[PDB]
Amino acid sequence: ASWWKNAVVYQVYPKSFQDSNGDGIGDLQGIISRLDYLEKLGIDAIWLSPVYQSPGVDNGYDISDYEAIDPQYGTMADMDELISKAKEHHIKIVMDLVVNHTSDQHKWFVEAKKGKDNQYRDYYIWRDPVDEHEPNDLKSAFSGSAWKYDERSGQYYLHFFADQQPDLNWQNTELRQKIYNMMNFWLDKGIGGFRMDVIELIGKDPDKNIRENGPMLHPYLQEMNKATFGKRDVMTVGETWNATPKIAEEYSDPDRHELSMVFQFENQSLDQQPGKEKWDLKPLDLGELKKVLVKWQTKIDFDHAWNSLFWENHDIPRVISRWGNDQEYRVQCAKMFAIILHMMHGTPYIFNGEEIGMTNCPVKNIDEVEDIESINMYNERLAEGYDEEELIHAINVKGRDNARRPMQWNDEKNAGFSEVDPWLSVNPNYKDINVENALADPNSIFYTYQKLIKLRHENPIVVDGDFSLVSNTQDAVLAYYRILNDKKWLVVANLSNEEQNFVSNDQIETILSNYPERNNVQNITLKPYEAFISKVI
Ligand SMILES: [Ca+2]
Repeated sequence: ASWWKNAVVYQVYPKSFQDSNGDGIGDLQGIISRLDYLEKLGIDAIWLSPVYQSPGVDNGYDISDYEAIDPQYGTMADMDELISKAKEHHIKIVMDLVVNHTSDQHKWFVEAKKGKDNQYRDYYIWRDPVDEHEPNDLKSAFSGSAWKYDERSGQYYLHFFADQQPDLNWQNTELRQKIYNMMNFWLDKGIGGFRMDVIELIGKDPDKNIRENGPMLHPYLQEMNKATFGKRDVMTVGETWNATPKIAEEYSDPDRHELSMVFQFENQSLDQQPGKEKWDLKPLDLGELKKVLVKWQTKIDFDHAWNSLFWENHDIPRVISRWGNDQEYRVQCAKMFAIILHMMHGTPYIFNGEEIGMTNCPVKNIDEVEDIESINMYNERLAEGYDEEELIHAINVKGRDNARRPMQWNDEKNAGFSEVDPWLSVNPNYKDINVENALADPNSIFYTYQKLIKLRHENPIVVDGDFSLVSNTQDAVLAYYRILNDKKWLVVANLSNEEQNFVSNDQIETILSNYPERNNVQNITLKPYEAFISKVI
């Protein structure tokens, strides 16, 4: 069985993980210095967000050199040492592959910008104006048009992200091969695989207003697989915001020779108004969350596909703050989310700080925000006459900076992340929420995660068991079996902050709970966020 089926992946956001040299920015030696901790937790691979040379307009996802380490993280020697040291701790390094677009400071674009007959011109996507305006109405994810005018040539170039992230032309065969060759450079270094940034965009065909899920998407990924990682025994996970369960199978079916799995984001729109943006808020309906969770467990054919499982990453807020309670039920709520996900079918991903229940970090004004996405939304909506208080509130609920606050190691200055002012200020709640405190408390969120990881590593039912929904529970209660041959485990979870009834004729032996353990479930009242795992007898 391929190693990643059994694995738990941990995402490190490098700028915010551990400063080791006093500039307020997390770095590679800092990550190296925390490998003992990650081994204690028991994770098998680190997904490392981008550490390549980058002007930082999108905090590293605007890459100016794919094969150089940005000096704010250290050197290639530091990258090699992390790979080697991590391996000694039984941890593989999964690099973030960002090949839909480059920095506008990438040599290819510096060249292409020179003019229509530059050899690199066709590495990007250039179009004449139409009727003295943009070629079409495609929008950037950071507000405004996806088309940026270039004065010297009189053409627009495409960018689905920042102006400074010009989109690469995947129809260009010379460029595809250079990308493959670059991927092989990294693969040859002994990395455990790639997390593939917005990889669903590479079939884009803007002339036909095609963005995600374009015709050439899967043909390109099959070509890519053959040319690069196809025989390598690495994990590839595509970031696919617009994947359905069927599309996820197309990406992950081993007989299609594409990727290992994909990140799907179906649940993200559950708390926004239909037909609008994530900034247009609406309360989450727990029943809808339940349905989405269940859909991805039951409608994926695991004989011909795989599945990733996550709550958090560098682009989305902390799950306990967003959809749960991060105040007096913080510990129970965090444990509930961990339990219900890690007993699901698929490979789990833990975002740095999730394992201690790090929360959102609210701001009072825009000068406390750094992320281009939030700032650009704020400025456009302010100009359009939206209520400024509600804009701040929208950032507090959906802003990506909530995910990017410095990792909280202890109760020292800046939570032990740095001895100087961090690039982005530490969440004031670090005094009570930090790794040192969590390790000292056996009832902490950290030991729940550690235990869930151990259970997965040591029990095939967690890895390969079928998922079967317990029928006819309340909308706010998610309960399900994992079933492997004659063995059957029951997971019962209250998704809500209020008491819920649960009824079952199963006889059980409890394995793990976030409340005192029960010895039956005949007719019970679940406490807020109460969640537990039981062997069914
Ligand atoms: Ca540093």
